[PDB]
Amino acid sequence: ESFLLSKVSFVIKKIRLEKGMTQEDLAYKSNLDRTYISGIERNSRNLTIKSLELIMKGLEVSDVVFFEMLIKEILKH
Amino acid sequence: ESFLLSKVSFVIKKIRLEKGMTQEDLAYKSNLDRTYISGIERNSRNLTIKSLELIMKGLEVSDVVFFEMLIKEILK
Amino acid sequence: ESFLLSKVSFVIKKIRLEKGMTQEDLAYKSNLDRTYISGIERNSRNLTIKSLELIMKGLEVSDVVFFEMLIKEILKH
Amino acid sequence: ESFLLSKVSFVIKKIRLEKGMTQEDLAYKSNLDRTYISGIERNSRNLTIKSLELIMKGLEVSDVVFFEMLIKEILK
DNA sequence: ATGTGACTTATAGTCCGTGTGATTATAGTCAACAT
DNA sequence: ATGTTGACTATAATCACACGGACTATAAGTCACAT
Ligand SMILES: [Mg+2]
Ligand SMILES: [Mg+2]
Repeated sequence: ESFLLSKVSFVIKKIRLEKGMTQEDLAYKSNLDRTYISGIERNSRNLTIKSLELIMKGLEVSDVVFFEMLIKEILKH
Repeated sequence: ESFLLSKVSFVIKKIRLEKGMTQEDLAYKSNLDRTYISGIERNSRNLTIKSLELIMKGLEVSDVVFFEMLIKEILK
Repeated sequence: ESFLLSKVSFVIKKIRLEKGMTQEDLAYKSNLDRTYISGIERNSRNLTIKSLELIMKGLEVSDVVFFEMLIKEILKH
Repeated sequence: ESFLLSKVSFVIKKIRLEKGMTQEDLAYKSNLDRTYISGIERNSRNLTIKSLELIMKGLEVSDVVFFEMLIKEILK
């Protein structure tokens, strides 16, 4: 569907595994539904900047380093 | 409101201006509503990635250039 | 399958709803997985007395009270 | 160990005796292993409901009578 | 008769994830009138 | 030109649940040898 979305959803998962988190921890720490974290990674889903922020806080990661990894993923072949 | 959401909006407005675009024209170029655009720039909207993407295409700016800028703006 | 199991299964759910609990709450307080609580109610799984005991403690109900409702459900038409 | 588990077992042993059965015979009647039964009666086993059901069949006691008894036993 | 121990094998119970209908909050989109 | 106020309607986001596969702990079932 959307170019950027699958990149965002890819990076959320990448970080989540890097930090040895599971989906449902992240769902807690991000103060969003269990199934939403799944749905974001699983398919992609069209999240909101506010929701993205919540997830970033949950990944225990800064806006900045998130976007830095976002850029790197976009740039790949 | 949100810090990120504010910086996003600021960035959208910044790029629109360094390109000498009007809102009217930013909305024409991305096929969204001008009041919608207005709203974002006065930070009254919490856009989705999809919408953000349409706005980048309307600004004629790559995702990467946008985020490069968004990062810099984020750091005061 | 087993006669007693689906009865035990039924009564666990009945109580759980009577107390306005959700599976999530229950598996919570029973310190079992929410998958297992679902599994039990769903497909009448074959639990252990120890696990049943945990569920009773989770339902905030006593041995006695449970077995009294168990007897009732068995007796029904 | 568990409180319930001990009284299940106690009950199983109680009924086997009130009937005049040996373990050997409770095992035969319920098509289970004798050491299996001995284990339960010394309370070294944590039955599943299914197993309990087989032991009730062997004792020839309905679920209801078993639980009526277990309750009474439970209340000291 | 019953009670051990110790040793496989079935399965109970765990852990992480997928996929889904139904409801609620809210973004997406477009009016009217402002300046 | 841009701002703001309501609106309607799509959909983001929530909530309670089912379902699967893979792995770990342990109950199920059977030996040998006590007594
Ligand atoms: Mg719009
Ligand atoms: Mg056995």
